[PDB]
Amino acid sequence: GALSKEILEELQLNTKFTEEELSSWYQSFLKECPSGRITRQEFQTIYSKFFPEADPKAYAQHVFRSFDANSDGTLDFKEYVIALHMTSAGKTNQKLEWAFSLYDVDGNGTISKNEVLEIVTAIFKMISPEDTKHLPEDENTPEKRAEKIWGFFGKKDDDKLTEKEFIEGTLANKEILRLIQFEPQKVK
Ligand SMILES: [Ca+2]
Repeated sequence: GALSKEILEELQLNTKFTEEELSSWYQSFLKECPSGRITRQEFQTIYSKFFPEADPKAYAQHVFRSFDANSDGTLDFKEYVIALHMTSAGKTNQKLEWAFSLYDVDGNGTISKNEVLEIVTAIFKMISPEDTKHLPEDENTPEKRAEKIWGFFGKKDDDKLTEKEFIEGTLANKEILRLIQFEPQKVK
């Protein structure tokens, strides 16, 4: 097929390849995935291959789920391309609403204390133990990282974090941005 003028428009406001190039990638994608769909197991394998120093299965599953809040089924080429952009390219502040969808594990519209710990833990496993030693003491375990996040938002244990407030805080408080950071290369 051809990449629809519509998906190209979709992709080019959310990422950066070009129209023709995304078609080129698409034609190759179709050769390898004839149905134009990729399963969660297939998507996980991409992360397994390219993060040999890490244990990225949980992270990849959460990233996959951010495009349905469902684990079964598939992604299409558009979601697959956007997923790779989110994890690996561009600047974080252009990604804040997607970050919210990542952290809202159950997709119920708000973020809970446990959901922060789940995603923080998954991201934490993307970092080698070599790199883990260079992290500051008060931010070197998933529990410390996740509790610092929850405290930066002024939250009690049973509170619910809205998208409005998540965007505000990730924009304003650069310590929050550092702690919620989901691109493995940027978790320094
Ligand atoms: Ca939730």
